[PDB]
Amino acid sequence: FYTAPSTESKFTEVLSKAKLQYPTSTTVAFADDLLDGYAASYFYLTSDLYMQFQVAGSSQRSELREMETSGDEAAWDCTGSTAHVASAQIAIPVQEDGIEEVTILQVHDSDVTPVLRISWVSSITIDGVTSEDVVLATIRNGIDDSTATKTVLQAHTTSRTEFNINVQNSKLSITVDGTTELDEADISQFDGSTCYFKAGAYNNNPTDTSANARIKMYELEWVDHHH
Ligand SMILES: O=C(O)[C@H]1O[C@@H](O[C@H]2[C@H](O)[C@H](O)[C@H](O[C@H]3[C@H](O)[C@H](O)[C@H](O)O[C@@H]3C(=O)O)O[C@@H]2C(=O)O)[C@@H](O)[C@@H](O)[C@@H]1O
Ligand SMILES: O=C(O)C1=C[C@H](O)[C@H](O)[C@H](O[C@H]2[C@H](O)[C@H](O)[C@H](O[C@H]3[C@H](O)[C@H](O)[C@H](O)O[C@@H]3C(=O)O)O[C@@H]2C(=O)O)O1
Repeated sequence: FYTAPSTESKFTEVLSKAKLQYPTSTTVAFADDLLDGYAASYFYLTSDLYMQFQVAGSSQRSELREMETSGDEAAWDCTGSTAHVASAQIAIPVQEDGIEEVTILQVHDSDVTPVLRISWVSSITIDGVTSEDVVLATIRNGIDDSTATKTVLQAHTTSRTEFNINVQNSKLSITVDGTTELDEADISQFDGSTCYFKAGAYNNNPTDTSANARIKMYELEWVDHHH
């Protein structure tokens, strides 16, 4: 009894350029499946026209993974000189009790390293300073370095919020509601890697594994200009 996001043509672009993974990295719907009305409890269109992702469990996800219009998986040079852009209007609801971090957008390499995660967090301590109920950027310092550089981007609100990621020329910038909150962070540690965008709900370190993380996107688009 779920309405498909494909019924809203504002999503045709991203669904044409995506595959849906749930609840692990396994694909449940490729782009043609998504365009042909795919819908489930973890991926459906709400009555006010958001594409809503929901998932329970530690490190479980309901997430779109960037594809090319041609059908190829996106695998763009992470530090290449063309603009690689993702843009989303995201409403982050107040999360269920026991949900402690939800990653909503990513840049991920073609192996096992997330270049960037943008996540909501209940509480985070960065260089000894604790922030509550914030949206964060986490950039991994290297493929062989588990540490990351973390930057608070926004106090959490339930209101629809525009997030833009621009990855270009070995730098990465994030704007939030039009304001630059991470300005040309260096991601040269990903030279020689290939990359792709992800978007949805990726549930990190919950303290209640039955609770659902839930994220809604009113608009979502992404572009990889091949050079
Ligand atoms: O506040 C810190 O910077 C904190 O980060 C700790 O390492 C983190 C790392 O920064 C990052 O958040 C990582 O995120 C995971 C993700 O949660 C998921 O589980 C998957 O593994 O991909 C991501 C990844 O591998 O980058 O999780 C790390 C963690 O320990 O939870 C430490 O560096 C710590 O010293 C520091 O205080
Ligand atoms: O999403 C993350 O940030 C995350 C952090 C962990 O450290 C891992 O890096 C994990 O990476 C995922 C990644 O998100 C993709 O889902 C990826 O999917 C590929 C898998 O090979 C699948 O088997 C599929 O066949 O192709 C997928 C693809 O490239 O699109 O899998 C990794 C992973 O699970 O290690 O998540």
